[PDB]
Amino acid sequence: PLESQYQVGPLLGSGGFGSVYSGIRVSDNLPVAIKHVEKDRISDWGELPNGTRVPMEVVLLKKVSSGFSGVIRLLDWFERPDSFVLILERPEPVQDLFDFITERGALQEELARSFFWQVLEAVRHCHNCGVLHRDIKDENILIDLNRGELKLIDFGSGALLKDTVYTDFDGTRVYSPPEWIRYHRYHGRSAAVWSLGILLYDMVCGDIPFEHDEEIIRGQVFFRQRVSSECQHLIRWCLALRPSDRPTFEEIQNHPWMQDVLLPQETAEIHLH
Ligand SMILES: CN1CCN(c2cc3c(-c4cccc(N5CCNCC5)n4)n[nH]c3cn2)CC1=O
Repeated sequence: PLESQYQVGPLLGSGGFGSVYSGIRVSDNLPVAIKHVEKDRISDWGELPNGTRVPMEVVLLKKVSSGFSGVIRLLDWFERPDSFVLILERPEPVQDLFDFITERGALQEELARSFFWQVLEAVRHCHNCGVLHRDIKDENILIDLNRGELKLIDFGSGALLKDTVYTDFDGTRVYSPPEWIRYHRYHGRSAAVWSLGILLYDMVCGDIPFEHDEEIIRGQVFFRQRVSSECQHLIRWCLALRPSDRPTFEEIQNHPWMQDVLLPQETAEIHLH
C-alpha cells in the first residue's frame, strides 16, 4: 500500500510526463519523488521479464537503475486502476538545469565542461544498458547542489536502443535533429549527439540555437555569447547536418575542449557553494 509507505508532499511539477510530487519514504525518511502517469495517456508499453504489462518508462528505468550513476533511480512502482505510480530518487537540495541556466545566464566554460561531461557519462551509461533517452535537455537534468552531481530524469519518451532506424519521436522538437524534421527517421546515437550539441550550446549561450524547423534544417550556428573556439568547434561538430558527420561519444570526450574536467565535488565548491 503506497498510501501508507510515503508521506506525500507538494507538487514538484506536471506536464507531458504526468504529475510528480515531493515525498518521504516513511520507513527511513528518504526523500523521494512520486510520479503519477495516467494509463489513457501511456503511448508506449513494454513487458517485464515476469511477463507483465507496464509503461516502457518503467522497463527503461529498471534496465538503467542498477548500480550508481548520473541517472535518477527507480526505487519502486505501483499499478493503480487508471494509473501507474513511480517512486524515484530525490536529491536535496536540487535544481534542474533549465532553472539553473535561467538564473545564472550563460555558464562559465569550466562549469559547462563539468556539467556536459557528466551528462555524457550518464548517456553512455544508458546506452550501455540498452536504453535510449530521446529527450536529453536542460529540463530533464537535475543538479545536486551539495555534491555537484547531475542526474538524468524522465525516460517517458525513451526506447530500447537498437541499430535500425527510429520512425517515431515524442521528445522536444527544438532538440530534434534535421533528419527527423525532414524525413521522420533517425538513428539513436547520432540523434542523441545532436541533442547533446543543442544542450551544450544552451549551457554556454544561455539559450537554444534553433527555434524553427527551417533553422534546424539549415543548421547554421550563430553564437550570441563569447565562446572559445574549441567549444564552438565541438558544438558545430555535434550539430553536423549529416548524421554520419557527427562525433561518437568517444570523440566528444577526447575533444580538446573536454580535457581536464573538474570532479563533481570540486565543481560544487567552486561554482555551486
Ligand atoms: C519530466 N519530469 C520532470 C520531473 N521529474 C522528476 C523530478 C524529480 C525530482 C525533483 C526534485 C526536486 C525538484 C524537482 N523539480 C523538478 C521540476 N522542476 C522543479 C524542480 N524535481 N527528484 N526526482 C525526480 C524525478 N523526476 C519527473 C519527470 O518525468
